[PDB]
Amino acid sequence: NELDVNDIYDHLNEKYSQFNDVTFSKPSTNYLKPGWILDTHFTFGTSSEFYNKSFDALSFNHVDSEFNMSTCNDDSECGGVSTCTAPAYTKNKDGDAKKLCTVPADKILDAIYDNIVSAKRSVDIVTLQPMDISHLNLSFSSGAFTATIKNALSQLAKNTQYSDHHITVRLLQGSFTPMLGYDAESEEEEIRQLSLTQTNYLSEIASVLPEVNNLDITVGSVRSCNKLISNCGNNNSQKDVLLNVAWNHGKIINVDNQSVITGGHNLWGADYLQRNPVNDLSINILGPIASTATKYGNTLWNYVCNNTGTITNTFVTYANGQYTYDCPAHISSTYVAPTDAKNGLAVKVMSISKLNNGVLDKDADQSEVARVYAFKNATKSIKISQQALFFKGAFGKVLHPLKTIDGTVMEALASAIYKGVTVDIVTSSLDGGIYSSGYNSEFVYNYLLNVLHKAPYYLERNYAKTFLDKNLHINFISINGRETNNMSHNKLWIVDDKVFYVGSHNIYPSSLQQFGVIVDDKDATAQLEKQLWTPMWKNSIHVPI
Amino acid sequence: NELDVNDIYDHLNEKYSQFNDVTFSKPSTNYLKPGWILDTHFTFGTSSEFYNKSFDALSFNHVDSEFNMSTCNDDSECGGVSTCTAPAYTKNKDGDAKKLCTVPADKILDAIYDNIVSAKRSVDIVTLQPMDISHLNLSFSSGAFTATIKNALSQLAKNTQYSDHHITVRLLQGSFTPMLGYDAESEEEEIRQLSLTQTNYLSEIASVLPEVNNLDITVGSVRSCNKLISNCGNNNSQKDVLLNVAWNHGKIINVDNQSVITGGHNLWGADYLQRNPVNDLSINILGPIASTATKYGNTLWNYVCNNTGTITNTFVTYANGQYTYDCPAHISSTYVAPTDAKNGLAVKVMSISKLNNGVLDKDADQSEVARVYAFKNATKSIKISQQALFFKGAFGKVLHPLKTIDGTVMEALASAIYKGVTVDIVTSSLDGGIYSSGYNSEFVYNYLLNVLHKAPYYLERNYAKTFLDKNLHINFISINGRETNNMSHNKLWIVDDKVFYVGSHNIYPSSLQQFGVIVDDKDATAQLEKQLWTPMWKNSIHVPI
Amino acid sequence: NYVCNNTGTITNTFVTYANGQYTYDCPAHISSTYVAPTDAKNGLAVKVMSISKLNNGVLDKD
Ligand code: NA
Ligand code: NA
Ligand code: NA
Ligand code: NA
Ligand code: NA
Ligand code: NA
Ligand code: NA
Ligand code: NA
Ligand code: NA
Repeated sequence: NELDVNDIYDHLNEKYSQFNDVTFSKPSTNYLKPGWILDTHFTFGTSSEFYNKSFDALSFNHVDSEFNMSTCNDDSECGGVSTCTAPAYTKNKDGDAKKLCTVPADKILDAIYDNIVSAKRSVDIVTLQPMDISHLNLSFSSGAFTATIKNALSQLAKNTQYSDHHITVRLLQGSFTPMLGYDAESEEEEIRQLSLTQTNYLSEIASVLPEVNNLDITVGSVRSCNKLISNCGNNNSQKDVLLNVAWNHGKIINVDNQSVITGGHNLWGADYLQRNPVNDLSINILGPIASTATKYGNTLWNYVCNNTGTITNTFVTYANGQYTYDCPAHISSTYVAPTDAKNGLAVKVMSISKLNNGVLDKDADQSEVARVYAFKNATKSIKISQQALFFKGAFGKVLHPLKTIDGTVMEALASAIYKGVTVDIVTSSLDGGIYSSGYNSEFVYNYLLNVLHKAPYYLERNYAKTFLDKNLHINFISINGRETNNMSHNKLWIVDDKVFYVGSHNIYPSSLQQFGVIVDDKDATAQLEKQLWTPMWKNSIHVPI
Repeated sequence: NELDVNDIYDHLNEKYSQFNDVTFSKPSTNYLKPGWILDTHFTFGTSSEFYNKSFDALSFNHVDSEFNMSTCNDDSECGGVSTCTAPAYTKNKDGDAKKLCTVPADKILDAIYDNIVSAKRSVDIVTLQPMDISHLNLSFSSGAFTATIKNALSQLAKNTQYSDHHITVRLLQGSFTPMLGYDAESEEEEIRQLSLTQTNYLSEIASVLPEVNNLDITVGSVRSCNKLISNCGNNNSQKDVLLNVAWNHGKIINVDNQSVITGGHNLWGADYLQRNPVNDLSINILGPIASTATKYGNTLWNYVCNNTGTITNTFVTYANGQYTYDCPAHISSTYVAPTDAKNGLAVKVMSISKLNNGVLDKDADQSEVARVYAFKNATKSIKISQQALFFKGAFGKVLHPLKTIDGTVMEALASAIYKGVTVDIVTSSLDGGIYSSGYNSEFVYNYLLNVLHKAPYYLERNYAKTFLDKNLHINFISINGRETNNMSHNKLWIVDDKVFYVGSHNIYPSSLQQFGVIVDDKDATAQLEKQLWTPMWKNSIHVPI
Repeated sequence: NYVCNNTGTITNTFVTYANGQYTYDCPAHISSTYVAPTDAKNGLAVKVMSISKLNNGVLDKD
């Protein structure tokens, strides 16, 4: 007994059989090729000053405006940790690549471009709208991601120009509601603004495609709850104004119902691929798991195309030279193995999702249950990397990870610690600005103390401290064990160096929809720990208090 | 040459004459006796370890449950900075005081007790409902404040037992809405909960009064807006869900329309008078300025008693052995000088208030305007001590100090910095938990940088930095220049070492009603700087940019 | 003006394209002050007035 994903699946099926193949899936065999780990961050062990020199232009060069990297003739003109490179994703519609000073984090761009240009049937993108800090209401992507996507689609149009059939391209973003600059009473104006920015995004794509092409491209926005004054559709015990809105938070790039990129990354260039990068993780996986991703998309897209009534969302499509309202509610989820699909490491994988709070029935939150069960059944260790574990409610109330039929994450971690299981946690830093941890390490320690004081344990405070001091270690991310304002956006956990989650579902609470996958494989986990967990942990900071 | 409060009054009267004697008042002569500065905080220049020893009890003593201090036989049994003392505010209804290890912060208790037991007509208490951290739903006061109030009222009842007339005692709290444990759709249940806690508080007071006495005691709660989805009644340019609720935030203890305690202190014992105190300031003043506070009280109580329209507030009275709904809507505001009123330092003072967002007309926010004018017309220096200068909106949007007809606080400070005025700022620490500054120093620096980039300055970024580097110094509060998690709740500013504000109005934005006073006097300002500003500044921590 | 300060209600809708971008900049006002073009006085000079009906939901019912 060292936790198996089949146990998670069986538990969900016993308790939530009506959501089988809606918010979770039977484990399936999938394949991880070299580079499947899309971990982006500053280079652990160096300094921010040095890493950030990777974006300084030298020797009669400039900073390219599309990709926000220095131009380039050879490695000697590139500073920091960067090198001169001519990536395919810089190839514009006329076929010309650029020489840029690239860094390891750009691997994510490489992964996206390569996957999209290979499409023969469908490109399915789900994400979170870029935050409106000040700028102009951007959609779907920002910075280098945008150019990358455009360039990919351009290439795709050429690769498919003789295709028997058209390629369906779906871009869908969850949108904050009420939107920046509008009270919740102004739904109509909100829709108009969303429509405008989506139209501009689509028109920009269109202007880099051949006049005649086989790409049917749709852009859409999805929000499922704007009530604020009442429940969105969940079984929470906690109540807060900030839990009474909801929209998609899942992050998927799904090509041909075969290749999936999923994890914590939004497609926000400045946050990941420029100075002072935020630490984040996605993965690139091939196999039947893509079916689940597609179902997830289809759920959302079905909701966008047909919901009537309550909230009203918006979308538009460009195909055969025309803007239309042909809504792509459904891409087929039936898996067809591509040739040489079994290349790479075979691993067992299931999906888990959160699709309640206004899309599906209020019981449809199987992600929380899955992770609580995982932690409750850890036998050796739980490694967690997150942005935050708690979330500040509207009037300062601390909101904790949500209640499930099996309890909360914090109750499960308390159980683990009481049993002697090691719990290592990495949060973002407190001085993380937009990506703050929200609460310091002492707060989490004391919260778990209080859990052990109540409940079935009834432990006296100092005796409980013994368990915590032995088995709980809370650190926050740092590039080098010195800097105290670095940032992380991870949604990662690993049980027994064997089973791990990658997806969008923070441990801190919200009502947003989520998608993620659970991998069960010792070899894959060992790779992930060698590449990300161990360097990050080694360089993290611990506040003793 | 320097700033004169009369110029502030003249500006408000020219632009908002219809709110004269409503939200502001003509400067009047008032009196500050020794002890007028009720600044409570740990002992600057020491350490939290040392200060917190003030609440250690020896084995043969204990920690009194009413006042959360150690019992006591002589000074040698008291640790830290405490001494053995038998304050009058420990005197219970039977006339028995306790020996406790008291600290300098307890001065605020002394001021409340002493002021209340001297009443001959009225006791008028306005405050903010205790935060609900634990689903306890306390009212009006917590910790040693509760006992103090009770004991004061007990003593008051004896001091007035042969009075020709009854004494009006009003206790009014602004209540968070929606309340903890309730979505906003549940107004009725919320009112019931408020009524329950107010009834228990009043019954507790009654149980320590004589069976027959001349006190008419009313407890009440006030909220002026619970919409969430639309404007509460202001002229803001910013829009945010968290600005669309409102309740009283003003803090007043007004005895006989003569003696006023006002400032930033909520009546929350554990936050000020125990270990790890929050730094805060109130003042004890006597004179016609009390009129203005009484008026402020009246405006709220009227609103509660004559339930205008939609929102329903709640209150209850205990008098002549009976609970009733006799609503004390009006205490007379005409000032009558007590005998020996001219004792102490004579100073010019005016009131300023914020009574919009559902109580009075939406234009009735003269506090913001007055402070903007003061900063814009500073000639030498501006000293600011705040908890925070910015506030995080519902979905992460930064909310800045609100717009007035004369612009914002940030625009005024940018103007002062551009002209060469010195601007010293102390905030709470970032790691201050519930009393966090919310944003780091660099964020403030950069916000003001962007203000200087815009019209009318149009300063290039690097050159604008030189203005900030020369004239702006932002620190955060620390007991000793070493600890980084200390906390401040100040709402203080001082212009030209002459004019200073004491009251409830944070610089960071909200829609809550506020009351405060502006004192114009070099002698008083110098006493305040010696006692509070200079020690705090010398021990504050500067994070270089 | 009516379209710009009552957009959304009924069936009133608009969009602008400018500088390669779609926006909701609403051209509620072109200047009505007349400037004679050069050689404007070419042709037959005639006396003309305008008359309009801006009733029925746009301006006052009169
Ligand atoms: Na990154
Ligand atoms: Na990073
Ligand atoms: Na570069
Ligand atoms: Na999609
Ligand atoms: Na993909
Ligand atoms: Na949660
Ligand atoms: Na106390
Ligand atoms: Na005390
Ligand atoms: Na302060």
